[PDB]
Amino acid sequence: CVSNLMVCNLAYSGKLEELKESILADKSLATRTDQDSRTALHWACSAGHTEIVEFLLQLGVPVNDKDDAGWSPLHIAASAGRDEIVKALLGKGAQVNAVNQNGCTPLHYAASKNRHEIAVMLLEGGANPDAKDHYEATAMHRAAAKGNLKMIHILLYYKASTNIQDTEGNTPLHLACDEERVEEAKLLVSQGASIYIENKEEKTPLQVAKGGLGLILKRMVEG
Repeated sequence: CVSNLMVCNLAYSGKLEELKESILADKSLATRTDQDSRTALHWACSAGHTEIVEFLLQLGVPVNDKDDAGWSPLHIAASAGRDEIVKALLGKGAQVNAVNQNGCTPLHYAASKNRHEIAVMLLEGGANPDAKDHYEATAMHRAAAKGNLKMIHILLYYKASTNIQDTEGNTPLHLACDEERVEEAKLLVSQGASIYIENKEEKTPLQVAKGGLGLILKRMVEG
């Protein structure tokens, strides 16, 4: 029991049949919002109930409504790893660049939770790989910091920039170097990440690097 509305609880707990009959009794239940401004669709997305989502979508429920924290059903599905729901939601016009109250797009959640298949769906459905959250950080910054190498490859394939600075002036390369993500930093540099950009403490990625990484990257770009 997660919501003050029964339809939300039914959607959450996967009870499609009891949900259909509830809606047959009162159609407005399909889009009635709970205390959190969530409807059945949000909660079906959170729990991964694919068939409930496809039922609600074929009813004609709005697909882009945000709850009281700004999360759209695409946010919830992308972040919980629901591949099939993401796909259905994209097919019904889910907005790939929607942002929540924390400033994140669904791609932000996909990048930092390593949802490779979902990341590709969002990117081929037109997500801006360079969208920035409230700290001017991109999906690449998140992938870089956590050492998510495959995700970096995906973002680069879809032409994500490597040199965008966050509010502290860090690029994804500073973040890789600081967090000791050696192979990610080598990859970034191989695909054009600048070793020259200074952050707000006036340090380049090389001055952030621990160990011997700084020298290895310097040789990669020049000699």
